[PDB]
Amino acid sequence: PQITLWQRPLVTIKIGGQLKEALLDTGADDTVLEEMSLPGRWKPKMIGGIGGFIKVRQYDQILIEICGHKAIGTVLVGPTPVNIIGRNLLTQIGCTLNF
Amino acid sequence: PQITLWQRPLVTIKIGGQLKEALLDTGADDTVLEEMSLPGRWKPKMIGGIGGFIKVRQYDQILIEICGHKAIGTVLVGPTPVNIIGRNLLTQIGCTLNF
Ligand SMILES: NC(=O)c1ccc(S(=O)(=O)N(Cc2ccc(C(F)(F)F)cc2)[C@H]2CNC[C@@H]2N(Cc2ccc(C(F)(F)F)cc2)S(=O)(=O)c2ccc(C(N)=O)cc2)cc1
Ligand SMILES: [Cl-]
Ligand SMILES: [Cl-]
Repeated sequence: PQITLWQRPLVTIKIGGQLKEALLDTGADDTVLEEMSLPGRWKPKMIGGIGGFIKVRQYDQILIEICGHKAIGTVLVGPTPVNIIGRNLLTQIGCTLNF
Repeated sequence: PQITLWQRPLVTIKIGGQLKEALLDTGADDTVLEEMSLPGRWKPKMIGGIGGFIKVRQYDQILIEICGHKAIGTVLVGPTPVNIIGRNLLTQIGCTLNF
């Protein structure tokens, strides 16, 4: 796809067999999803946002599909304003910025 | 240009006679810069995300040069940890997401 930015770049993802809406956010280093259940063990992670640093749960090697493109990578789970697909998975699906 | 997301998409901008480094951020609705002086009227606003909200000053119809591209729009000013170019100005330089 070519996605313009006149509206928020909201796309459908699939994780855990479920469809969700998520934002493609080139300013996010990481992928951060709203509270959900994921398999396996998690590790602690601190992330810095606009308002401060917060604790999230880090899950590694998770299957996730983004606009139909398959990815397997790290997913953080915590109190985020919206599901965010950040650069760790945008790089996997081959996303670039162009102007 | 075609900008990779292996690293943060950092570029040089010029605003108010100052050269600054800023993040091209598709998850930000509006542009947010670190504390600086700008001309004209402003109004307060709150913006938020992980970690909570911050108060910013909203200036409209500001000129910014981004990679040689001149773009006019709203700039929010406040205690952001990084200078952010948001969608409101990315559209003006014809920036898209591509995968
Ligand atoms: N309403 C607006 O005009 C607006 C709202 C929020 C922001 S933002 O400043 O929160 N922002 C830019 C930003 C902030 C901080 C960083 C830092 F990592 F360097 F600290 C980098 C970039 C947001 C857009 N890109 C990321 C950042 N966050 C996500 C976010 C917030 C609010 C919205 C919403 F839809 F509600 F408006 C969407 C997206 S963040 O701050 O929550 C964040 C999240 C994850 C990570 C990470 N490491 O993966 C980092 C930061 C900008 C404009
Ligand atoms: Cl990853
Ligand atoms: Cl366009």
